[PDB]
Amino acid sequence: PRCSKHNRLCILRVVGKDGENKGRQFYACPLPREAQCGFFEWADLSFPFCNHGKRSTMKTVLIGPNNGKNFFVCPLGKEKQCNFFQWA
Ligand SMILES: [Zn+2]
Ligand SMILES: [Zn+2]
Repeated sequence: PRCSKHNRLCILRVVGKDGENKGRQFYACPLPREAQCGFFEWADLSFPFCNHGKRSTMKTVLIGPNNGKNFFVCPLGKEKQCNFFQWA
């Protein structure tokens, strides 16, 4: 997706704050903090559900052929993560 003011591909940011949505990913304007439009669109509205019944979180590969691809995992923290995995 792209913001509306600028027709530019959004970045995927993570809500780094406190509340019932810390860690939830959202598409936002890709420009520097200045000139950045106020675009904001929750990214996980179409993500798969992990085995807990919760919206999965998207990760990227950080060297081989499948470098750069996206996948989905349980969003709860290694200690309590379920075993859900799915390629995007
Ligand atoms: Zn923008
Ligand atoms: Zn889970």
